[PDB]
Amino acid sequence: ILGTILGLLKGL
Repeated sequence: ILGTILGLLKGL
């Protein structure tokens, strides 16, 4: 989860 919500933010 911590790499997920953050990785869907740094991948926009």
